[PDB]
Amino acid sequence: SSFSGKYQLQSQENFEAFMKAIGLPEELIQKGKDIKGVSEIVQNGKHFKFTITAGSKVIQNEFTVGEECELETMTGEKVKTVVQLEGDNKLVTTFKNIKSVTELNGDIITNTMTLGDIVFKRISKRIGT
Ligand SMILES: CCCCCCCCCCCCCCCC(=O)O
Ligand SMILES: CCCCCCCCCCCCCCCC(=O)O
Repeated sequence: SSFSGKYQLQSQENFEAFMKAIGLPEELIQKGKDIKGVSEIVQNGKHFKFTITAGSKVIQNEFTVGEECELETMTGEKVKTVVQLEGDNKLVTTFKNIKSVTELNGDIITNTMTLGDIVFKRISKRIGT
């Protein structure tokens, strides 16, 4: 249950450039750019459930570490891939050429998505339970 909990985005780098690159409609870009979104994670051993909420836009996902999963991405595209643990605090995966590192240190979750030379970084803090 190491990863479990509720977090809000504090700050992000390269939101707009990244979203344009992956094909997010310009409308949801302009609205979603200042939203401090909420991610809820439930871990049970290798099995994870996670929800990303950005006012009205709810994305529900699930994966088991080491197994095939189908991840619903920000556009609505679902891609088959695998999520692995790196070290004690990292969830690592690749989907549609985007490299994704999810790093937890105490109460701060750091997510970095890299597509070619574009690095999309989000910092989020724990907000209760
Ligand atoms: C009212 C609709 C909400 C606005 C549109 C949502 C646009 C996306 C906002 C950023 C969400 C974060 C996506 C990356 C999070 C992650 O997968 O780690
Ligand atoms: C947008 C496509 C899904 C992103 C791939 C993430 C899969 C493993 C990580 C699960 C927990 C995500 C927590 C990140 C915190 C945040 O929202 O910034």
